[PDB]
Amino acid sequence: NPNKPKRQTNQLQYLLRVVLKTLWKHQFAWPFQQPVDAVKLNLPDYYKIIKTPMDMGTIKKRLENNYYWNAQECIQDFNTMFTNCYIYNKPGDDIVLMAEALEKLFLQKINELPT
Amino acid sequence: TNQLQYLLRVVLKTLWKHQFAWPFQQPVDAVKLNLPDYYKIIKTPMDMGTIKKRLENNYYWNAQECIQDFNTMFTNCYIYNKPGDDIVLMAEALEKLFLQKINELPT
Amino acid sequence: RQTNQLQYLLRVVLKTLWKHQFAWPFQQPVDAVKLNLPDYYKIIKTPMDMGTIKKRLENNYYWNAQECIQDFNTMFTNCYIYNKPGDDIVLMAEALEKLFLQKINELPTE
Ligand SMILES: Cc1cc(F)cc(C)c1Oc1ccc(C(C)(C)O)cc1-c1cn(C)c(=O)cc1NCC(=O)NC1CC1
Ligand SMILES: Cc1cc(F)cc(C)c1Oc1ccc(C(C)(C)O)cc1-c1cn(C)c(=O)cc1NCC(=O)NC1CC1
Ligand SMILES: Cc1cc(F)cc(C)c1Oc1ccc(C(C)(C)O)cc1-c1cn(C)c(=O)cc1NCC(=O)NC1CC1
Repeated sequence: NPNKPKRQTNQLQYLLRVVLKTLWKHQFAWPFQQPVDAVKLNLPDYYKIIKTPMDMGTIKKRLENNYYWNAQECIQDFNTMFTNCYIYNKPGDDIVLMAEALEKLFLQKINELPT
Repeated sequence: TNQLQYLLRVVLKTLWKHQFAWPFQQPVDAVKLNLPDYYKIIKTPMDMGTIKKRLENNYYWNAQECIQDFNTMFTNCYIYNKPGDDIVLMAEALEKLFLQKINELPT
Repeated sequence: RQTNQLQYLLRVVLKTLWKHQFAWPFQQPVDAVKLNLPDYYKIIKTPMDMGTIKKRLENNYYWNAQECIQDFNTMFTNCYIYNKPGDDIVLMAEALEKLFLQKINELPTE
């Protein structure tokens, strides 16, 4: 059989080196690279309305510091980042269209994930 | 479950969160605490801050190397301090818990 | 993800080279602002140092051990590209590279 097996690439590595690295470069990334700072924008309600916060900053730390059990867990944190943003903001805001753009892209990049 | 993941996410998270963790979350600062002989007596100092950093930054060859570091932390404390001491009773509690958690180590 | 090979590069190879007398110029980027080298970041299109390599091993950057080896090579060749041969600094890299090549020969498989 001259057909050799398709290359075995790790999923979480791909998440760091490919998925995250793409989202991070993108022009709309900056509001998601650190946590939402609810002091410095006047919003003392943020932390009551958002159960469990999330950002690419934290996802990056986690990929770099052996946090994630499996690639499923890392994806959860991405979804949670977006869904946090859609809840706490009023649809058709600017933050929401930026998040919708990063999500469209996210789902492209996830679809080409290895196995 | 890779054993080193279990040590980071379960063993250390449990211990780090405990009442008595704080004296163990960073190196014993012999200068601040004004203990000149500490580094002479304790040849291999150790603490949860350093073990955490090691788990996060791929230092350990395997789980047993990481378990020895926890044991070093506890015994270092039993060597340097006198029994009965507050610091010792705390380390004793953490050891008890550390051992319960190590009994559910996957293989 | 972290193969026993990458483990060897962190614990044995990098640790050995970091401790050597000649390491210090390769422990962080060449600060070309400080040294008044405007041509450096123009002649060296892919800078490397052991600082960056240490970071990358600690933070699961590498696809595999061989990508890390590539970084070490680039570090040494960057040095040989920018600097006149015979300079103090080149002889230092050569010393470290000789030592690298020794340690890399005992690299385990899988
Ligand atoms: C406030 C704001 C004005 C803009 F023009 C564009 C953005 C993205 C804005 O949102 C942020 C700007 C800065 C920051 C910092 C860097 C401080 O964390 C965060 C946000 C912001 C980010 N995320 C993820 C959100 O879900 C919501 C955010 N702010 C919404 C906000 O404060 N809205 C107030 C007008 C009502
Ligand atoms: C000094 C002390 C007084 C107390 F009332 C309780 C504790 C735990 C104490 O121990 C420590 C307090 C702070 C620190 C800091 C955080 C600065 O590194 C360390 C210790 C301490 C911790 N561990 C693990 C030790 O083995 C020994 C420590 N020092 C005890 C000490 O100085 N003992 C001599 C004064 C008798
Ligand atoms: C300039 C110099 C003089 C010496 F006596 C020894 C060394 C290693 C020297 O090189 C460096 C000294 C410091 C630094 C710092 C730490 C600031 O980034 C870098 C270098 C240096 C390092 N590496 C890896 C190089 O390839 C080249 C470096 N300097 C080249 C240099 O500045 N040459 C000047 C004559 C042009």
